[PDB]
Amino acid sequence: GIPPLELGDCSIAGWLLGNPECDRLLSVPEWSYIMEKENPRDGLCYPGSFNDYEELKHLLSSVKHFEKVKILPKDRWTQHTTTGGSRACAVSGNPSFFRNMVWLTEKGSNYPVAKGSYNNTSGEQMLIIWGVHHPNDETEQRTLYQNVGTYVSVGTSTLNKRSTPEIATRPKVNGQGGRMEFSWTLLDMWDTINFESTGNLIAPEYGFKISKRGSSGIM
Ligand SMILES: *[C@@H]1O[C@H](CO)[C@@H](O)[C@H](O)[C@H]1NC(C)=O
Repeated sequence: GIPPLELGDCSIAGWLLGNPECDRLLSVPEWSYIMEKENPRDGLCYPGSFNDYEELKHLLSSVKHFEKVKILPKDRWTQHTTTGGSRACAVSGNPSFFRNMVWLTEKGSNYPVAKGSYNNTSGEQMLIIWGVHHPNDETEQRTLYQNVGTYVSVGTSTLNKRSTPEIATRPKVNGQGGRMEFSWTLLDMWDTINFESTGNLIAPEYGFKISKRGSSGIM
């Protein structure tokens, strides 16, 4: 009291993305510090990578509480399918997905340009994560996103990242040759994040407003 946040089997990635095995951590109160195991099992259910992961762990050492803000409600994506799930993130024998993320896919045999924006009027700096899906092959690319030749652009006043998916056969991990590469940014108060993609975007539905700052950290 104030108690630590013990992640148990969950990694910081699993917690923030909302790996379904980490559902116990969907809403957490203020903590004194964060306790993570040396090699947590529950991280990226759909396999992949997380850019600047150590730097995110260092930022979390100075955060003592988050408030999840619904920055991009799933219903806003009216021209895309948002129900996308995988057996890699299965819940009760059914395909599912990261709780805080949205897999945008083709709807009615079309993937029109996906655009979304959020103005940080939350009252504090906000951590936002998004992903890029790197399929296993061109057949997978066309099935999910209609065509080969796509991009994912994310921008703020301090960020300009415009990614191209890498289509490549890979050894199966968690039943998948595809990979999802996640990145993060800190959106300043009153700044706007803009998302634009012609395919392969794993959009956040939530952002994490930094509600309490303080020293102690991550064990
Ligand atoms: C974001 O919201 C703040 C509200 O205080 C406003 O000052 C600013 O104009 C907004 N950004 C845009 C792009 O409208």
